Amino acid sequence: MGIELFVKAGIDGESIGNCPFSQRLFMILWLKGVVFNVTTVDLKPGTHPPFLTFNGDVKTDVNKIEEFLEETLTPEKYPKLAAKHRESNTAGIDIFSKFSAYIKNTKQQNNAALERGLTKALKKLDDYLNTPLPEEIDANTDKGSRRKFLDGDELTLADCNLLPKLHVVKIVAKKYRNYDIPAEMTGLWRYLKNAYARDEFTNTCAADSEIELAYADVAKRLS
Repeated sequence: MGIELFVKAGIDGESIGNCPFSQRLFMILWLKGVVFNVTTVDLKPGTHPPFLTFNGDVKTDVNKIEEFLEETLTPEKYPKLAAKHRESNTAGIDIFSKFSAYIKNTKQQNNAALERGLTKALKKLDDYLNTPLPEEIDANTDKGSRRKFLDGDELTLADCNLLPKLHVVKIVAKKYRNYDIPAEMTGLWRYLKNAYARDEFTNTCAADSEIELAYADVAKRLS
């Protein structure tokens, strides 16, 4: 029967829509190397996408699905995707909610404090990406880390979670608040540059226009 992934449809009805949970499961299956089909849904159960077919059995809930896929598609045929360092699994965890509060606020009074909160949370992630892992420390003779992703030089489940959310942040905060992720965060930008160079991330992103239009009614203008 196989594996079929159902993701959110875009505004046009056909394209992949804005949904970080959809992109997360899409990336996991891609990175596992398993054979699968991906399909868009509009739901007009009730079941909200994403969800997946596994030999005909319906699996819902993104968090349970990740665990099922990581523990079912195992070595030796499939790569283990779990991060090795526990800290990779929480880095940048609060960014998406600090971004959500920043763009939904209507009061000009609170904008500065909300902007700082998003920036501070982004900075804590930048600090994690710059702190050398212990395997990095054992290979010189702290000079700053040069690893590509959260957990080291290969993509993990932690990246499949963070990267779609970071993509929404970057595009929406720029479009609706003219916010730029600060250039001085060299660690975080190295990470995004390495991710965007990977098909598994870039080719599972929704289009810029689609993401921006998806927030037309969620992002608010300041009073």
